[PDB]
Amino acid sequence: YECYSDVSVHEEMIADQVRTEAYRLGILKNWAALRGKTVLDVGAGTGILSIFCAQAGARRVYAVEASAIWQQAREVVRLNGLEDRVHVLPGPVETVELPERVDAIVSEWMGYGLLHESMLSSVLHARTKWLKEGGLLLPASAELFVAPISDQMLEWRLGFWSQVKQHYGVDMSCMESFATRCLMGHSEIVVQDLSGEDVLARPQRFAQLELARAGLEQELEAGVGGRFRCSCYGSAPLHGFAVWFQVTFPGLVLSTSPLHPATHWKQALLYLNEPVPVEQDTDISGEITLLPSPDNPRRLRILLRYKVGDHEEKTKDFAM
Amino acid sequence: TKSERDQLYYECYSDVSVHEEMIADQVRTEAYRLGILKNWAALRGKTVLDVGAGTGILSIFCAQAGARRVYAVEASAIWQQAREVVRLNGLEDRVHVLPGPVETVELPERVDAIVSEWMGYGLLHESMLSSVLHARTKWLKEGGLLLPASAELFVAPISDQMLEWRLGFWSQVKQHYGVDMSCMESFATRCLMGHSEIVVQDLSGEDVLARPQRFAQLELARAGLEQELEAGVGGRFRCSCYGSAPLHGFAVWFQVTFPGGDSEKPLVLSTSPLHPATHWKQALLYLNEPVPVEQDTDISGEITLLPSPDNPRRLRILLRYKVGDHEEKTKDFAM
Ligand SMILES: COC(=O)c1cc(O)c2cc(NC(=O)NCCCNC(=N)NC[C@H]3O[C@@H](n4cnc5c(N)ncnc54)[C@H](O)[C@@H]3O)ccc2c1
Ligand SMILES: COC(=O)c1cc(O)c2cc(NC(=O)NCCCNC(=N)NC[C@H]3O[C@@H](n4cnc5c(N)ncnc54)[C@H](O)[C@@H]3O)ccc2c1
Repeated sequence: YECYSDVSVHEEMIADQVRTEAYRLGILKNWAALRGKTVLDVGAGTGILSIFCAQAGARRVYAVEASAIWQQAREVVRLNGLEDRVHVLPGPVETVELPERVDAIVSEWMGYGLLHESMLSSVLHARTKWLKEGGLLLPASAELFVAPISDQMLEWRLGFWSQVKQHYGVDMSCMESFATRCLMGHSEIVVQDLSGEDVLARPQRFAQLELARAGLEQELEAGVGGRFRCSCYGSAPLHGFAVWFQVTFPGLVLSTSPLHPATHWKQALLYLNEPVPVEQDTDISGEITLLPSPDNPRRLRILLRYKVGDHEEKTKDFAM
Repeated sequence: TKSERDQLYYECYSDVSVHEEMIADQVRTEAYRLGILKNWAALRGKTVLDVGAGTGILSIFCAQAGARRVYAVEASAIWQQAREVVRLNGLEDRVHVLPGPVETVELPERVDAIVSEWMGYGLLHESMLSSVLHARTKWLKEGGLLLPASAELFVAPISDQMLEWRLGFWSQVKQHYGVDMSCMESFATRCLMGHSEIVVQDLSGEDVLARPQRFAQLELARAGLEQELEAGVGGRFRCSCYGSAPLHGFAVWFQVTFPGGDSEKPLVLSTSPLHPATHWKQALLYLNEPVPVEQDTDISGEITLLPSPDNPRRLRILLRYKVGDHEEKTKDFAM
């Protein structure tokens, strides 16, 4: 609340050009389906996505926002001359009273690793309560991807200590083992921007989330995930796995893949305890599950099961 | 709590990342290498205490400068890595890594010199200075050498171009996305400037609105500097603005000066925005909102660096300032 009552989080979101342009186009390209229709904007923030919906031809937009920024959104709507058809309503979408069920829901709800501190549950609540049967969901689905990685930045950080002798005339190569323990031997999910160079095998879709589904909400508690299998491109040190997501609008995709333009979500990196050598065509299989943490269900936990080539299957249990 | 804070600092400095950042700070690490090796005449055949030796690199520089013995005292678990580094370089007969706080370590004799990289953000946020002064009183010989010997504090008024971009962001949305959000400028200003937090951020020379002013100096050898720290380190300043600009506040930074070399041109490690960047950046003190100023507008005031009442190591800065003929104002900041 203090967070989304403050400008910084909203500036960061809008300044994510990939994100904001993708939502903009995802809405404006659905003009045929929004023309003369009503929309609920779940967690409307500053109101910018609600105004795109108006530009796409919506006859009415209900912009519901729980934090104090709703005051700024009301100002923005007025300043843009849309108070006749964009209505900012304060408070949680779970208690808000709309005058009618709506033809469409728009929302930007995704967190790091898709589900860390996300507002998905509020979007599903609004879907059940306020979306007419078969209504438009913008976006309508989320797809989760995994790929094994060789992280170039990690390699640079591990190899830093062997370059001190050249910078300052003091040998510190012995610190590589320690650096590896510190940077890989923890059980934290690391949020970091990867490059396409870092991807060691074809990315694998391992789960899908269909936001229209009644029951998705209770499904999340047991975990979202599934198996994967891939074959490595070439020789490299395997450092672990990257997890990322995309969301799909009814007909456009907003991707957070390392192979696509960077976004503020970056990727979620799952490091093994130490590098593992892989060669071309090394087979890697496993399972990834996104789970709520025991102490706080907003906090993301990822359980990783993996098998590299012939080696024994191993597991690592990560938390944000 | 103080126990929780001590544990967090221990875990931080037992981990690689903070040491990677410090050694990768070439401005910092080169300045200490040069300031030490420049003092070879004073260190040849002498004993050195390195307060908070980390991975040991500065203790090794002292050995390379000709010291006969270096005691490298390090409180966090990184002392084990320092031991390995010293052994790797063939120096463990001269450089002795000793675990624990310098306040309770035992050395076989008072030493000829102390070396330490103790500085925090805004100089005194979470710094090791109290530990260096403790070591000086307890282990430094009379007339011994302190490297660096002093710290100096500087201030300059700023028009922060990054801040202006953040404040103007909302007026720019319409050109990119077709939605007018100009009405959020006031909100953005209250959020970004109306707080009382010290902001640590890199500034550029272009952000500097008047000649920087030195407002305090700390001479590490002064037995009595400890009392000055609780009462507040600071001083007064006056500058004249270069040109028209929105005044956003003040930037505070430091330098440390090493003994030896040219008596009139000592070696200095600076964190000024006018000089190459360091990991310490600068400490920015924003006014509640921008103040228009003109060429030759006078700005004067007083800046005091203080301990936070509930954490002596959390930096508090008291700013008293007067812009032109405006009434004098005050703002109290904390890290
Ligand atoms: C009385 O209760 C409160 O005021 C409240 C309580 C919470 O637990 C919140 C927890 C929060 N955390 C997240 O949203 N984390 C997800 C990460 C991505 N976030 C995102 N892009 N959000 C966009 C906007 O959505 C609003 N928003 C969130 N939840 C609801 C809801 N149920 N009804 C209406 N608006 C809602 C937020 O205020 C943002 O402007 C945020 C706000 C919250 C507000
Ligand atoms: C058992 O350890 C604890 O309980 C503990 C408690 C603290 O309050 C600490 C508080 C800490 N905060 C700072 O270090 N702040 C200074 C600002 C920048 N950091 C820096 N340049 N430090 C260099 C190294 O110095 C070591 N170091 C710090 N204090 C002492 C001391 N009294 N004796 C010997 N070594 C010491 C550190 O472990 C670092 O490697 C760190 C560690 C700390 C450790």
